[PDB]
This record gives sequence, structure tokens and C-alpha cells, in this order.
Amino acid sequence: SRSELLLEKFAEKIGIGSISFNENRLCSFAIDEIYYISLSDANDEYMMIYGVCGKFPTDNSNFALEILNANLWFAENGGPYLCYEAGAQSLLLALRFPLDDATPEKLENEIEVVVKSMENLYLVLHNQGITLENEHMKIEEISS
Amino acid sequence: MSSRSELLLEKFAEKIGIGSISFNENRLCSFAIDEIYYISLSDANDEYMMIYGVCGKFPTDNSNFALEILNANLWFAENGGPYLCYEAGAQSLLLALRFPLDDATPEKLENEIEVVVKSMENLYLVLHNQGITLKIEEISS
Repeated sequence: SRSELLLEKFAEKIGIGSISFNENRLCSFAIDEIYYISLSDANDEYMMIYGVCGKFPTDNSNFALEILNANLWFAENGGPYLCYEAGAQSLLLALRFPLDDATPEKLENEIEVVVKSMENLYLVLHNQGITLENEHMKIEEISS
Repeated sequence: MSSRSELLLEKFAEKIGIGSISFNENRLCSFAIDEIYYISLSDANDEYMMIYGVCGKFPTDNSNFALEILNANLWFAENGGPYLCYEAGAQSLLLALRFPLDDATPEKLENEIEVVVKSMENLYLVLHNQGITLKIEEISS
């Protein structure tokens, strides 16, 4: 109806297509925030975990400062360091991982710490409208 | 009258701010130059304390600077760990490190204060070896 016409006109404009309300008058969708993590075989005592947050706006100094300021918070609590990797010019959340007494479960938790930091970093940016460059919200329908 | 050597010493002295300088009987004249480091202990919460290395006033006009400091944090991130932070209030460049009270001892507080100092030392040296920048007095020879 006036809805189906919107549901569909929504599809044609959203990229994916052939969308319609099912039997129960529902039309479900899945969306996701994909988080990038990288493990670096740094040296022989430590391993480095990087939470790649996306390209950094290197033309906005006001941003670099609210990031640098956010470190106070990461300095008080847990600890991934907020950094800038010149090469790919990205925003990085860094956390060294000690190999001594290492364990996949410890590695699992340390990686979880970094992603929870990204969660928090993002929420704050999202709640301020900010959106890094390599950020993409992928949508697609599923069985309602 | 004085040799152009003594002359230079004097013009140097008067220009540097200190006054009345000359070469002693041995043709010597010594100075002491200080590189002060400001540390601040903070009674943050009741489970952790916070050691701050106040490095100076952060030039908030330079987009490039902020980025170089952020890139330096990669280094601190690999090593022990004082964080390179920015404090809006005083617009200062901070080197932050938390200190746990559980089993704390002045010895532990002394080591920690000393790591922040050494971090400020690696920082300033990398900053100065870049020409970047955010007290001399004569003494006995």
C-alpha cells in the first residue's frame, strides 16, 4: 500500500532490491559495523594488537586534539593507546601483548579489550555526527 | 681593555641575561644549564593515582604537530607506557601514567615518577632533534 510503495521505493534507493512485506507484514534487514583488528609479530617478547579505526582526517587539527585528549581516559582506565600511523594515515588503537605466559584465551581477551575501546571510540564520534573515512554501514534484507 | 675573546664572553653574557662574567686565572669560565621537568601527582580515584609529565603548552594552531605526537604514541604504546595526552584546561602536552595503590610503596612511586621523567626525556630529545620546541647561570671554574 502506501507503505509497500515506500518499502520498495526505499529498496530502489538503498541499492539492494526486490523488497516486500511478507505474510506477517514484516520485512527484516541486517546491518553491521565491521571492526578491523591486526596482529603484528612485533618483536620476540611482545606482539602488537592494532584496532584500525579508519583513515584520519589530517586536515582537521581540532580532531587530532580531541583524540589526543581522549587518551587521558585511556590512560586512566585500561589502555589501548590512541595513535596515528603515518603510512596509511589511519587512526590506530594500540595495545602490546606480552608473549611470556601468553595464551589464546589471553590473546582473545586482549583483542576484546581493543574492540571494546573501538566500540567506545566510535559511539562517541557517532553521537557527535563524526564519521571517519573508511566507515561503511552495509545493509541487506533477510528472512523476516 | 680586553682580548676579543674576553669581549665575546662579555657580549655573550650581557646578551644571555646574566651579568659580569670573565675567564678565571685558568682562562676558564663555566656555566650550568638546567633542563627542568615538571611532574604532578594526582589523587584521582581511591584505587589508582595519576602521574603527569607536564611537557609544556600545546601549540593548538599546528595540525601537523598534533599528528606527530599522535604518531609518537605508537612508540610509547610498544614500550612501558606513559600516554601522550592533551589537556584542554591548560592546553598542555601531558605524559600520563596511572599508579596503583594496591601494594604501593614510595619506592614504587619513585620508579614510576622516574619512568615518566625518562619518557619526557626521550620525547624532548626527539622533539629537539626535529628543531621543535614548546636556564643558564654562570658557576665556579
